[PDB]
Amino acid sequence: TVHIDLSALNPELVQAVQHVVIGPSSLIVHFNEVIGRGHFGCVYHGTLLDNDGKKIHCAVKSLNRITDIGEVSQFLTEGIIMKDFSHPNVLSLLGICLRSEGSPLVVLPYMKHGDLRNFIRNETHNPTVKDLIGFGLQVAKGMKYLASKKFVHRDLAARNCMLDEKFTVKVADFGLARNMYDKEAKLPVKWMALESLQTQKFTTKSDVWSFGVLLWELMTRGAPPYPDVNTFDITVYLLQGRRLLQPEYCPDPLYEVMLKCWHPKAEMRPSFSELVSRISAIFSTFI
Amino acid sequence: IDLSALNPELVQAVQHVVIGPSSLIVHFNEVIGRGHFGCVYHGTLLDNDGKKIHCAVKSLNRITEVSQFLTEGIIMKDFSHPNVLSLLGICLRSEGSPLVVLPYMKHGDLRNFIRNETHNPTVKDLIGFGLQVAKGMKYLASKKFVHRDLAARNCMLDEKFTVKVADFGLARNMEYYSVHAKLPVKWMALESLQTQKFTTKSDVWSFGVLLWELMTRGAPPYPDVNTFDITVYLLQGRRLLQPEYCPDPLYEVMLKCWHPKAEMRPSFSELVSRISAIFSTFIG
Ligand SMILES: COc1cc2nccc(Oc3c(F)cc(NC(=O)c4cnccc4OC)cc3F)c2cc1OCCO
Ligand SMILES: COc1cc2nccc(Oc3c(F)cc(NC(=O)c4cnccc4OC)cc3F)c2cc1OCCO
Repeated sequence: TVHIDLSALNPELVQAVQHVVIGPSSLIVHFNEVIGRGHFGCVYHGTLLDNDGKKIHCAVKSLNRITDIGEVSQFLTEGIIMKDFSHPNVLSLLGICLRSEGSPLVVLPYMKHGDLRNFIRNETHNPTVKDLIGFGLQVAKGMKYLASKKFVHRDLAARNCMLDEKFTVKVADFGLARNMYDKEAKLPVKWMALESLQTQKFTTKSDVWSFGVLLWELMTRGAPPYPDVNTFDITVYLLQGRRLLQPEYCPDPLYEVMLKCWHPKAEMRPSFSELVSRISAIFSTFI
Repeated sequence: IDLSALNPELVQAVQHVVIGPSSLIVHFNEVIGRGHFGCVYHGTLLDNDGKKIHCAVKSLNRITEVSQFLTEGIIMKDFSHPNVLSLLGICLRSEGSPLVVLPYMKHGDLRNFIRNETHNPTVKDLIGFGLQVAKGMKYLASKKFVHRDLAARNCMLDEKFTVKVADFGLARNMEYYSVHAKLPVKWMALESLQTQKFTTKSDVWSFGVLLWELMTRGAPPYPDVNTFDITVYLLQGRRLLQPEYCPDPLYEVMLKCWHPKAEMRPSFSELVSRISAIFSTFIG
């Protein structure tokens, strides 16, 4: 494991990071109880207790990329901004838990019904199209909040959208932004915009493109984007002006919005504020 | 790679499939298909009886995951049908990739065989080769095995000119995060092109194309249609045209396979019955 000398941090930084830190004594991880595994890593069940209060059911995950002392300080400063994020459609972290055993941990509020993609894909779950459009709105409202804070997600998808106990879609981040700037690599090319594939420039406009793909997933009940196209022919596909086709049970107004998101020029794409109003309309009209 | 790293109940349960390195000679000098079908070499499998067996060995260099591979080994090993290429065993080692071993199929793949201009099989032979595949897929279908990549290229011929349905196991590759192979889009079913979901009914669609390959002596499907515009083409209702030497009854079976509604497509048991009648109405 990675033995980090946690006493090497700047006292001023440490004192400015007191609200975001946890302290291993306050946080209980369940290494036996694995809730999921994927590209980023394993996620575990957790038990935090705030202000010597009741047990808070949370999800814990490690960041193995963080090795040296510098990479810790990097993430702590980022965590300050992440903690300040307060929105009903954004899954903000509770805090970071440093330890001398291995790499740092990040604690987030536990999400009962899990990720958005597996939810709609699940056979037992059978939500109507009314709900599927509703999920898209929450992401947009969620992304609108982040957009106002000048946040660039760089990996917006159904998989990175989580349902709580009240089936509330919250935008989650797995730190793709970090990995890119560290190692410069496996990137989500199908969710990436035409700029991102070539230039690797990421903005709100690239997230709008990614949001377009997210809407496609919802309407197809979590189908893999570009399912009749190779992963390494996506650049050519988009260069030739071909986009995703209209799903079977997808309103024309909603698909029209998807096409706006998938505009070759970046500035021509709509803002997240606009997507809230449009999808709100489509949510109301639909039977 | 450590061959006994994870759960040690597998190795006990998967004794039959696993084969010892001592009882397997790999002729690395003799290479099959001139390296067009990956790293496939000749081999000699020492049976516990005594006498040796001519086999073909392939190195699978797409593995770190390992659990999922051996799981399929149990399923593959416990297959046995005249028109299905059986898996002899997998040879694990302390170092190197896993080696899959199969019985040597003399005349190679079916696609190149019918295309081979030197060979001149009659239409009855071609319908004969098509029927064998249906009987092979009937067996696999009955044991709930979705082939996914069913095509002439994935069918093999022995010295008795017996068609065997072979699996290369590349269908388990189809990724979220990629770093800068081909999907069989022209063999894929309509719903498979939209969902990437494969069933026995999706294999029926692919089988329809396989028949079309046979009847055209291994022509390229949809030769004047783009890879990208292949889904729309099928949604428009367009299908492969009737080959020159394709009988009308056999072409109906092809169209029957390419029904947009998947449930409406015929089973492999149903297809065998149809083609048996067609095969028996030919002189030879
Ligand atoms: C059981 O359902 C699930 C419920 C879940 N509930 C809450 C959280 C989950 O996973 C996450 C996680 F552990 C970490 C992070 N964030 C980061 O790592 C991160 C890294 N760097 C910078 C900033 C970062 O964010 C602050 C995001 C997650 F969403 C869940 C996963 C589930 O499983 C999904 C698959 O089954
Ligand atoms: C000389 O003739 C030939 C004779 C041949 N005899 C036997 C096998 C051949 O090719 C195959 C091969 F090497 C590997 C596999 N199986 C797998 O890879 C696999 C991988 N993962 C999981 C499961 C898997 O299956 C169990 C299947 C094949 F059919 C032959 C090819 C020839 O040439 C073809 C061109 O003519």
